Amino acid sequence: GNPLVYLDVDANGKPLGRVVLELKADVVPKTAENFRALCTGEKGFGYKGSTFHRVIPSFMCQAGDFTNHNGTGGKSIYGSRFPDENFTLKHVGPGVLSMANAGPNTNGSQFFICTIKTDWLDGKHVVFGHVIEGMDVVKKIESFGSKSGRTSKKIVITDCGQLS
Ligand SMILES: CSCC[C@H](NC(=O)NCc1ccc(N)cc1)C(=O)N1CCC[C@@H]1c1ccccc1SC
Repeated sequence: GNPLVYLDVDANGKPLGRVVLELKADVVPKTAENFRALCTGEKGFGYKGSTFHRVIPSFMCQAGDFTNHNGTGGKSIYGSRFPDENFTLKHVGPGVLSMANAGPNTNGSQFFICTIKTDWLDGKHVVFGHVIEGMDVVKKIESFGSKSGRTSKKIVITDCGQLS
């Protein structure tokens, strides 16, 4: 079946809880595998210890820049960047998990969790999963964002891994 992975999140050192994500390996196997392996840290690098660096209320929460911590960095398990696999899944509503990018075919490790339907991103960002449990945690993260994307607390992925 499709992998289940988790992110445990703190804000200013206080635990917020766990977000559990289903990765749609049935539809986007290459994109799902990249995220799965970055969660386990099995290639020697990954998301553990990195931050949600850009959070915009009523839009999305963005994370995954584990090299530069500012939205310029990250890398995939395949190389620095990899192509857009497909655009089959859509940004249907809150809880969608999608790849951040710097234009066509520039996927690395940065990702976002939507807090609304972001249909204008369909065909531009590769959707590859959804939140199974922990939308309450995502809403807490959202509450620490701002229009500029700057967070009012330091939001850290303290642990992550694979459940099944
Ligand atoms: C129009 S701004 C460029 C798109 C933007 N990119 C980045 O935040 N960071 C650049 C980046 C660099 C390397 C990699 N691998 C991934 C992303 C991005 O992926 N996203 C995901 C949702 C939040 C943000 C975004 C998308 C569309 C419109 C606005 C925004 S944020 C104001």
